[PDB]
Amino acid sequence: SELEKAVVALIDVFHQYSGREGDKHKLKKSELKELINNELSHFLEEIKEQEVVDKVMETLDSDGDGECDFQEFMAFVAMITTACHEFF
Amino acid sequence: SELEKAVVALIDVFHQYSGREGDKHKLKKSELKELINNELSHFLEEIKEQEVVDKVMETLDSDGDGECDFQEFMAFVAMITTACHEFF
Ligand SMILES: [Ca+2]
Ligand SMILES: [Ca+2]
Ligand SMILES: [Ca+2]
Ligand SMILES: [Ca+2]
Repeated sequence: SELEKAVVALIDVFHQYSGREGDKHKLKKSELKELINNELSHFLEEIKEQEVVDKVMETLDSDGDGECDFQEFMAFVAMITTACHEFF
Repeated sequence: SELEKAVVALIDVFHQYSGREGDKHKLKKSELKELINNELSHFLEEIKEQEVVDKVMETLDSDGDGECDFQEFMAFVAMITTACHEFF
């Protein structure tokens, strides 16, 4: 279904970015930045300042290890989806 | 992008089921049941017993109003996505 296909797109997109550097199952700041700029260009403003990257990661990083793991990424998708929902 | 398209599929699918009866922005038990059986047939077992529907709703209904609103639905998608992630 469309729902099942959206679930796999979430996993696919996370894995495309998390495996580029260092830990293959987590997003460090540079991976998280490219995911936003390449895949969220219609919803979010392009990130160019280091301070914005730093702030986004602080916001998402719940277990405070400095990286975004798959749960924290899902919390981010929820925030974006919810915001979109509410706009419309 | 594939990510942006998965975000809109989440909103689209929720709205297809939440607007069938009563409150148009929430899922009551009968809407939640048909969403599962029609759209999650590859990941979840078909729901046939009332007790299973009741249990799923209790689990998802955080604000305890007996219905699944768009936030609680997003918490459900996270649980399914996460489970899929972990299986593989
Ligand atoms: Ca990584
Ligand atoms: Ca973390
Ligand atoms: Ca409804
Ligand atoms: Ca509720």
